[PDB]
Amino acid sequence: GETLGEKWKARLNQMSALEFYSYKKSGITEVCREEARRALKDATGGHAVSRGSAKLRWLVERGYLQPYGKVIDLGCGRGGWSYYAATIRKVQEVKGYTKGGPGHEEPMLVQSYGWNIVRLKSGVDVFHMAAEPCDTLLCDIGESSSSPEVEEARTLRVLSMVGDWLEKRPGAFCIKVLCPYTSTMMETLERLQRRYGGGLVRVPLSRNSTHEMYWVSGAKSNTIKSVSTTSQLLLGRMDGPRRPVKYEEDVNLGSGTRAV
Ligand SMILES: C[n+]1cn([C@@H]2O[C@H](COP(=O)(O)OP(=O)(O)O)[C@@H](O)[C@H]2O)c2nc(N)[nH]c(=O)c21
Ligand SMILES: C[S@@+](CC[C@H](N)C(=O)[O-])C[C@H]1O[C@@H](n2cnc3c(N)ncnc32)[C@H](O)[C@@H]1O
Repeated sequence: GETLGEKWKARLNQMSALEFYSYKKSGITEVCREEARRALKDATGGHAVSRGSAKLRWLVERGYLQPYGKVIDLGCGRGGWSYYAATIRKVQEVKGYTKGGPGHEEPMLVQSYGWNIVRLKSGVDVFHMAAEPCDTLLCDIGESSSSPEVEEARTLRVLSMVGDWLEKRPGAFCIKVLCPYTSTMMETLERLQRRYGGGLVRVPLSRNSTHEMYWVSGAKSNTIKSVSTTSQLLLGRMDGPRRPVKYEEDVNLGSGTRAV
């Protein structure tokens, strides 16, 4: 039968443009980015290069993963996850890879704390990269589509690639799951959790217009329960008034080099 997430996606696509604009941020958590954006336009100051640092911070501060050692960041974009990881005491090296080029984000070079242990490489298609051993595996790849089947096909592609890296047995991981809400995806995620561990978490900084969840090494949740709970939350926010955004301070990543 049709899943709750599938019902959500269909209703999402039916919304008027004005309905959608309000729904997408209704009741979500958001970091204030005005200060960081203006500074990145005008390398110090501790500003995060994207709102991605705050998403990974949310997971790390709650114990959903504990980065350490050599960190590989697949789909690093501007570098928000890589620069956040470099501030963590147990992390020793961060290697980010991203496609870049026209139409896509290129790595930004900033001097937040630990910048000297970060290497971001653009021009790389991770689907044509040989997997390498690492201690912490991060991946934030998954482009939204109005078609749930396209989201499924894209997520299956990401997860097939990520499995090659997980075979090296990193002790910590955080993998974006763009589409967790179809029957095929739930079965796939259950099998992956049985093989590699971890569990799925919804980060409240995600907009209501995406069903993305993060498969993280420090969770133990049931696939069906965690996905359905997220679908119910997203469906419930489609009814009634616009709920206020919960704003928090953006992450300050400090400055300076690290001794290694
Ligand atoms: C611009 N837009 C996007 N969506 C839906 O919202 C999903 C995500 O839309 P997005 O958040 O604008 O893209 P992003 O995740 O890359 O930032 C899309 O795949 C569509 O299903 C939209 N849905 C409605 N009803 N109206 C819109 O204008 C609209
Ligand atoms: C959602 S962004 C991640 C944001 C990042 N975590 C941050 O905090 O700034 C994902 C990035 O993955 C990149 N990407 C998508 N497919 C890729 C591929 N096949 N190889 C390398 N990078 C890819 C995209 O270009 C995009 O910049």
